Amino acid sequence: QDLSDRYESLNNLLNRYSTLNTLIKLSADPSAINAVRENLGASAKNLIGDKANSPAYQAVLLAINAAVGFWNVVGYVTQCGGNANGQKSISSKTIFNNEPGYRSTSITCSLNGHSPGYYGPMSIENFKKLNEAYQILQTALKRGLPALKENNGKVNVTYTYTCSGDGNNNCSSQVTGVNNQKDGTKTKIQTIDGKSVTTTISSKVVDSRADGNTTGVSYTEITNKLEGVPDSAQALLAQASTLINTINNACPYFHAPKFSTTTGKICGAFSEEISAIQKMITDAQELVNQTSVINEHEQTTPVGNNNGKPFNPFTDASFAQGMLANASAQAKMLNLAEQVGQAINPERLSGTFQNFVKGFLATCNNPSQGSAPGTVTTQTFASGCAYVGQTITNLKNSIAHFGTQEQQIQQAENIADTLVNFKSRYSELGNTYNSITTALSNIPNAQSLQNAVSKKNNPYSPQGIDTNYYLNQNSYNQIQTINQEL
Repeated sequence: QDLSDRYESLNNLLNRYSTLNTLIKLSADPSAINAVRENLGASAKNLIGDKANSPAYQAVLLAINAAVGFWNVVGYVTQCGGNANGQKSISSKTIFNNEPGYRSTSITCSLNGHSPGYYGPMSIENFKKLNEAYQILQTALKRGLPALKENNGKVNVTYTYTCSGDGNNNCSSQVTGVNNQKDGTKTKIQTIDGKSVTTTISSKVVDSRADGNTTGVSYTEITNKLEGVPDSAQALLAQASTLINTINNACPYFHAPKFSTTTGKICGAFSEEISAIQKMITDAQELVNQTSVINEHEQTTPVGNNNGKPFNPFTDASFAQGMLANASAQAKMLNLAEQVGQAINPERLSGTFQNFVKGFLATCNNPSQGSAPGTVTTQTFASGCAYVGQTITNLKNSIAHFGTQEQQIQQAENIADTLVNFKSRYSELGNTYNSITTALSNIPNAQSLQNAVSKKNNPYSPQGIDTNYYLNQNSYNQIQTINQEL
């Protein structure tokens, strides 16, 4: 029906006009602009300062927890071994402590006679990288991640591994840097995400014939102590990225609710899962990058002239570019947070990926009130043990409860946009008036509805707003009825 598409289009334009009219009025009133600025500063505080209630916080935590939890699921089946520099070995057993091994709190790398590499055992050089990122993330998680505003917190992280078997060179002087492998230390300054961290490495050899040594073989124990490791969102996301990308780059052989595939290469059988976790990390990294835009454009100073001069939007609005940047960056943090959520939420997935997330990644086999984050037990293997299911919930609920601020963010965006482009938006209001005036002349027997909009010149405006635009409410209500009837 022609006449019905007419009335619909007219109703929609009248609504548009009315909203644009209001936006122009708001943008010329410092008391309204100040209330919206105050709201914008308070939402920024919430996003960057809060934890439980911040979708930004929840999204970062979720990206990190997914990467740790992915390793706790698949680590026990992933093959590793060999000697230094990625060389095959004859009899090298290298054990990494506080790792989610098969019925163990260590992972044993003991694949002899095959060269490490793609579709083979992970090299010890790569396992070391993976294990250091893992231990940093688990220590940080156990203690609790700080609010996004707190970018200078520090944590100390200690871990140990052992080497046994004839010819194992993975704990030798040359590899570790100690003066003496039997009883030795080395301290250095290590760079972690651009920060200087003090690293202490210690080496000792435990003889098969030493007291308390119930293994009956002799072995080297390496301890690594990192002091002052950054625990910012940015830094922890970089560790998560190293964890996942090391797994992907090494693409190791594995052999094993059950997995869809029980032998293969990790980057093949778990490619869908890796894909999601890389995207989650990357979106969280971009979310955290918005923080500096928000922090650069503070909303604390009231606007308008403080001496007597009426506010002129054409000339008194140089704050608006900062306000638009702030509001847009908050909008973007919200959108990205939701994208991190949607990548992993089992409600949105199907097939083997849904099963991987519900039956493995989002559960914890640890005995209990649940175990604390960052805990590795002899049962961890095959389950995420990283609060993944609860963090998915907490991210959903923080986004739904951020609706108040989400509206305030949009209001600030619209108003700062209008200010930045005031001449052009004021001109669009007039062009929307012209389009309406045209549509009204092309509806039949509508002689009485021609007043639906009107305007008046005001050459005296102290604000340069020389045309006042009006909506006749009776004509509008009549038009709204006709349109409902079709």
